[PDB]
Amino acid sequence: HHHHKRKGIILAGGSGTRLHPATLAISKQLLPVYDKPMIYYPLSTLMLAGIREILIISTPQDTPRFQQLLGDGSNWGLDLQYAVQPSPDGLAQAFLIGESFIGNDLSALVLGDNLYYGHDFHELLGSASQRQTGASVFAYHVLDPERYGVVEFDQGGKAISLEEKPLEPKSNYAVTGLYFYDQQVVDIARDLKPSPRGELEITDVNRAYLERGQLSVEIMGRGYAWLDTGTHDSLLEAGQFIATLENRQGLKVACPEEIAYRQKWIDAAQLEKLAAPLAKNGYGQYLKRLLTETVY
Amino acid sequence: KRKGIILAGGSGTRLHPATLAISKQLLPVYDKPMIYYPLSTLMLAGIREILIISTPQDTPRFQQLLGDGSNWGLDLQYAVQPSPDGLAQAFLIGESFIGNDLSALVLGDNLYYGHDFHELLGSASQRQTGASVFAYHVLDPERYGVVEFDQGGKAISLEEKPLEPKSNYAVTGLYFYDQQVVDIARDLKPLEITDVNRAYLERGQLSVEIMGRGYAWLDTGTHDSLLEAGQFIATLENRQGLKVACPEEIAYRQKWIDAAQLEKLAAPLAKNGYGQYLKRLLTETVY
Amino acid sequence: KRKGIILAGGSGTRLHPATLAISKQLLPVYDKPMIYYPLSTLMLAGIREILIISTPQDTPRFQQLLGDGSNWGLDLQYAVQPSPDGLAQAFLIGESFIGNDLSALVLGDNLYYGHDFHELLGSASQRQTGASVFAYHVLDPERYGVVEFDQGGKAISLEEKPLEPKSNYAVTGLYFYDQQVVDIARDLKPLEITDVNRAYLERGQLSVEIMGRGYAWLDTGTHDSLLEAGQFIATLENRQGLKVACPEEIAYRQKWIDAAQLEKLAAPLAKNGYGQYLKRLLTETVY
Amino acid sequence: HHHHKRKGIILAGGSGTRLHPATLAISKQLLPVYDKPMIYYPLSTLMLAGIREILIISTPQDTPRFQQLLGDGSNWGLDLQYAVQPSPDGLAQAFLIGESFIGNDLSALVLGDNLYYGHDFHELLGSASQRQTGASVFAYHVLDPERYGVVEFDQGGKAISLEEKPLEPKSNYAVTGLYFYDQQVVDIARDLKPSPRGELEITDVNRAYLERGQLSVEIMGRGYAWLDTGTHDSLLEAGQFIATLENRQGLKVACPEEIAYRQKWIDAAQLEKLAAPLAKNGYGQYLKRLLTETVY
Ligand SMILES: CN(c1c(N)n(Cc2cccc(F)c2)c(=O)[nH]c1=O)S(=O)(=O)c1ccccc1
Ligand SMILES: CN(c1c(N)n(Cc2cccc(F)c2)c(=O)[nH]c1=O)S(=O)(=O)c1ccccc1
Ligand SMILES: CN(c1c(N)n(Cc2cccc(F)c2)c(=O)[nH]c1=O)S(=O)(=O)c1ccccc1
Ligand SMILES: CN(c1c(N)n(Cc2cccc(F)c2)c(=O)[nH]c1=O)S(=O)(=O)c1ccccc1
Ligand SMILES: [Cl-]
Ligand SMILES: [Cl-]
Ligand SMILES: [Cl-]
Ligand SMILES: [Cl-]
Repeated sequence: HHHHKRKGIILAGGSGTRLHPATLAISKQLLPVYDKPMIYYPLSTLMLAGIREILIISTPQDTPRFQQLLGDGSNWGLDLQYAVQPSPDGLAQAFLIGESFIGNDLSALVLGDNLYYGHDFHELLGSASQRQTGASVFAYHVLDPERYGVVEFDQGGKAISLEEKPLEPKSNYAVTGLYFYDQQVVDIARDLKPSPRGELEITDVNRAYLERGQLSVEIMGRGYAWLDTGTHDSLLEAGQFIATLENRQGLKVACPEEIAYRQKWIDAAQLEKLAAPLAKNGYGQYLKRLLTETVY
Repeated sequence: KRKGIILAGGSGTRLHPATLAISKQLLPVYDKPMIYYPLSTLMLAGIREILIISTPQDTPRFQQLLGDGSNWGLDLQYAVQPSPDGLAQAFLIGESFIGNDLSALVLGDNLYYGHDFHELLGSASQRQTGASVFAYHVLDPERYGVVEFDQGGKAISLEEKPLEPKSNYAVTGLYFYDQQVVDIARDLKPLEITDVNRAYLERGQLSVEIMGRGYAWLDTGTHDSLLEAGQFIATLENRQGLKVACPEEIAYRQKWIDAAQLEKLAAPLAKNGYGQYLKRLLTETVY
Repeated sequence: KRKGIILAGGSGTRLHPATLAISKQLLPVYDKPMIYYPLSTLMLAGIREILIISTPQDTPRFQQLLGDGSNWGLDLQYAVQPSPDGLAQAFLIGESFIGNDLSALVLGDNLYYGHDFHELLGSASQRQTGASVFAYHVLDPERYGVVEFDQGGKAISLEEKPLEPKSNYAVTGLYFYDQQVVDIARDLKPLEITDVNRAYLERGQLSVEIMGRGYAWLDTGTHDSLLEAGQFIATLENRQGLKVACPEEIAYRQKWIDAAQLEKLAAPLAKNGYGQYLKRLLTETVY
Repeated sequence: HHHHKRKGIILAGGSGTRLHPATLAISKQLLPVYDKPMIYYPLSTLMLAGIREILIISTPQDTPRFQQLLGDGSNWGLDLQYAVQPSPDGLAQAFLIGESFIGNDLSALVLGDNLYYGHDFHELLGSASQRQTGASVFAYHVLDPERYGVVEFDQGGKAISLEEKPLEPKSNYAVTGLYFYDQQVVDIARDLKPSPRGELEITDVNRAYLERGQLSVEIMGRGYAWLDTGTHDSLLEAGQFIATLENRQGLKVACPEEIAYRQKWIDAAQLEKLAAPLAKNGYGQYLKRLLTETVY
């Protein structure tokens, strides 16, 4: 081989019956958060990390639905591919399903229902996606660490343990649903055994990187918003939250077309074409306004 | 007897991109799909035979969600509206479904809440001739059909989206009609529901009941208003430990389905709050 | 005749630091002070003579806000509760104010909304003997006085904050009493409102009306619930272009103040939406 | 004189009748935003800028009320003083009223009803308060620039004009209610004439710095939240917004006691005393928890 890059996975899996009957009609990661489908937020997050090649993993039923919404990604300067998860057998299963898509590249996994907002978010992802060996994750102070993977730090701020959904959390630092990996992850994933719960656990993957001294745990500070989209009540909170930012600023959070245009993955002419069929609503108007406004 | 029509029509691109993935009247308002609210309204009016009209794209969706209704003691049929050519078009599309019966039309994105709502609908469905509509005081009557009243409280004019509204009373998206409505609908020229209602008013056959300020009438037309409606329902539901517009519950309380059938519908939802709630309805007395 | 008591008692430190700067029942729920809601409730029950009971710190505040009531056609008096020693203490403090009349007690942080609320209070104020209270279905009956009903819907027990509630029916913070309540209150031992109500129940003189699910009963006890109540009122108000619990409007519609007096009250508020609204009430018919 | 600092002003003025009747009972900047009084947010902002000597300007009626809430500031390691504004004759009046308090020091003015949130907010204020000459302001993209002082930028991103409440804004960049000044501001303030509106305008002050080439205009990016507290509807939005962050994180935004403790203006023993009278509620519990939890 002669030499002369990082791929993305969004896991937009089966949310069971927990949100029924809202989710009988459609899958969770197609429900909107305010003005746009849920999937637009993690997708925008990957794009902001600089990732253009992305694998959307969803149920067999829902795959066609995501495909229709997003296509191959070519209109936004992306290359989207699709795969199915027959059964919700754990988040780490994404690496077995995604094996051939990853190939010998670096990867990044994002949960389909994870929403992030804040200043210099681009720069915080930059430093994770720039480290070419090991794994990088983010830890975020929360009220209810029991629901997540919890990181324990020593007095020097070094990460020393990881626990999935501990009943007695060692700290309030939760592992967020955004993960960066080197080429070792597929092989670490293949050697995992199901948990007592029947799942291939992402925390087991991260524990394996930690055990080799190859796990970077960056803090995502309190000045960032990491929102919960797990309940009816939290989905509603996230909507309110985005609407308040958007109506205050006259700017959008996680508008993929805008992110593609600012990254130079699409040009002015292409952005204008995408604005055309949306011209009679606020979203298309906003795309048009981006052609002529300078936004710092 | 009285049949129902839910018009769950084409919202265009106005709510894109939320609506690229799915039609509007399938978006949830808090914990359930939008369509559940007007459907519940019809059920509360005592109507079991109901026509769901939607776009060609969305009609199969609503079918796939709701089926023939038989699990909730209903009889649901489906029809398509090729182009959003006005709300009155429901009566042409719905012609053969209505047959020679009385009808009721409800808008697919109209949400109602309040005390004795069952009784308020009762009096409208009970009037066997003419048409019945409801007027509700709003901030922005320009968006709606506006009713003008004389000093005696008699309705004397109707205007669709007037630039200078004569009053702040808006016509809500719930309409009751006799057997004349199909023929009135056929004779309309370019297709407004306000024209239909104006024809009933011109013959002295339009009842305009006030829906008082103690009732909530919410519009799910915008991203902002959809979010308002969610907050509103969630606050009521979490306060009461009771649901608003749960079709299964309405069917059970109307005796259109029995305890055994309710239990079967609770089964596949058992692992979430909605199924638990259906189960709890078998054993709790709720006044 | 029936007198009113608003208990606007000491919230302790539980809402600090919001409440360091001012008492709770002066915090606004959306556009108006909290106290306006229970006050409006009493006015809607037809009660004009009202005792406001609060802490020593906060009583002068409520006085300075509301005065003697004469601008709204009311007669407001004030009294203090030195220590938050239970809601039933209102009747000892309020003894000489009540005199030999019938009474009504409302909690200072209780918010009610819905259709025909005037009529529901009417039937309670109209019963001249015994006591009347309202039961409302809630998610968390542990926080309240809980009513247990038999299979015939008769009330058979009352429990204050039981760990194992017998039903989900909570007693709301609105109470109507005959002339027996002062003497029942004096004979209580360490001072619960549920004990007072239990004494009426034990003599077969407690009416427990259901406040149905079509009514909203909101609690303003927490930061979270205060915020919920704000959202809820704002959504109704911005939808309707009408206010909930505007005392001036209630006084005007009850004929306790006239058009001229309403106009004077609109004057100093003219440059904001609230004064504009009072002005608009002089000329708009609202059903 | 022998040599061997920056003072703050919070303008918490008369909001007229615009929010009546909510504001009949009490002044605006004492209304809570969620769990805490409004004044706590701009105060926390000054503290985060490193400012300990602060002048609270309010109406004659409301002064005693702020005083009771906040005292002399000594419990939080601050030195708070108070002054009255007899009539709401414009924001720039703060420098005439504050003349003797400012003396020959550098200053910072913050509006009493301005709420800010985001990542590295400390660092963004640091670079403004660190510049010892000229003035520094912040520009923030909004939907409704008409309501504010608007900044116009040239193609190189240089600020070239300032307009107060223009009916036809030149950009969507609004000047936020946070201002840093050198020793020239009192004298610039003294030479101002009332506007057509009867007000001593802050924008006139800022225009004078601009005209001498001494106005730094830093962008406050979209990843920051700058919230509106001007209406009943916006006050409610700000509450929802703070509550969603706080309940998600189990951390507080603009808790002055926490900011004083992290700045080392008060010690562990002092923080424990302040937690005592609040022990039976969530706020005091949170102060206590800060003594033992490491928070990054
Ligand atoms: C507010 N954020 C954001 C931005 N910061 N930006 C500016 C941007 C765009 C492309 C590349 C950049 F480096 C910065 C956007 O164009 N859209 C955004 O939503 S964000 O970084 O917090 C964010 C990005 C993606 C998904 C969620 C939040
Ligand atoms: C809160 N409401 C309500 C009720 N009052 N009821 C009880 C009910 C059911 C059938 C007949 C009745 F009279 C009362 C419900 O079972 N579900 C409800 O959502 S409502 O009448 O205002 C309503 C009905 C239909 C759709 C939305 C709200
Ligand atoms: C929406 N409601 C309401 C009204 N229905 N009315 C109209 C009114 C006034 C006096 C007597 C009436 F029957 C009706 C009001 O004038 N103000 C109101 O807030 S309410 O009856 O549910 C209510 C009354 C008192 C306090 C809060 C809500
Ligand atoms: C979330 N923010 C914040 C923080 N970032 N911090 C951490 C902190 C405290 C003191 C000094 C620091 F450099 C950082 C806090 O202790 N409390 C806070 O509210 S903030 O910077 O966006 C903020 C600070 C003051 C007022 C409003 C927001
Ligand atoms: Cl931060
Ligand atoms: Cl009503
Ligand atoms: Cl009811
Ligand atoms: Cl930013």
